[PDB]
Amino acid sequence: PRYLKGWLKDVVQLSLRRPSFRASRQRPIISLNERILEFNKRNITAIIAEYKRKSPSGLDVERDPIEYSKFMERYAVGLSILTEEKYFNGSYETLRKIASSVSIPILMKDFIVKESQIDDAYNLGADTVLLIVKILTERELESLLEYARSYGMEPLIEINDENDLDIALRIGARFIGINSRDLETLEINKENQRKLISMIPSNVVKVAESGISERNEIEELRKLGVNAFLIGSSLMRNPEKIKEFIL
Repeated sequence: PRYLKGWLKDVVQLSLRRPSFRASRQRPIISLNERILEFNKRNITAIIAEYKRKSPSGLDVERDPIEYSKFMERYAVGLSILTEEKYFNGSYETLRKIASSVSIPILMKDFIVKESQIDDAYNLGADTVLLIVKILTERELESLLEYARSYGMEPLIEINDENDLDIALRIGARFIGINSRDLETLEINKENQRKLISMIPSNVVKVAESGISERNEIEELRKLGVNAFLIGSSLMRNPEKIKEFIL
């Protein structure tokens, strides 16, 4: 990885020592980005529901994974499951169980720094994976992307600034997530996010991440060309809220 400070440095060390998951994939790869594109064509708001009982920017919310999943399977274009243990209280089992209960695409949200973590996602049932530009080097980012593509997955490559955007385009990314929240400081900056969104070529599928609480934010981001929206916190407290962003 790159040189990191604070929690990002710690979570990365945990991830390097994260034990591999040994079992075989049951389900098929259900492409998330392609499903986002089809929803776009059918003019259905594409929302990615995130399941996380804990995070650095929030209070803990206990909720049953399977129930959340089965309910979202009716509304969301896909699911984003946190599997990072320490700061997000996620686990592999929770993903394994959910992947078996639903048939919509699943994104494994974790701090992927080695290839075995992509093997895990594959074996656990995830259809795709999140790659974070700021913790990885250009070389690493390129290999992991290629390694995920060999599995038939198109990773969601998360950016946060122009530096990140440059690299993302350079390594040939086609599925990018613009995070409004700076992972390091946990600060949200929507102006910077709208700036980046307009610098991304029309052909790449754009997912807006973080800071969405109202349906009109979605409509505005949408006129800017954003394809999908990843919403977590608000949905964990009141799942039903999805019916409101979705109309």
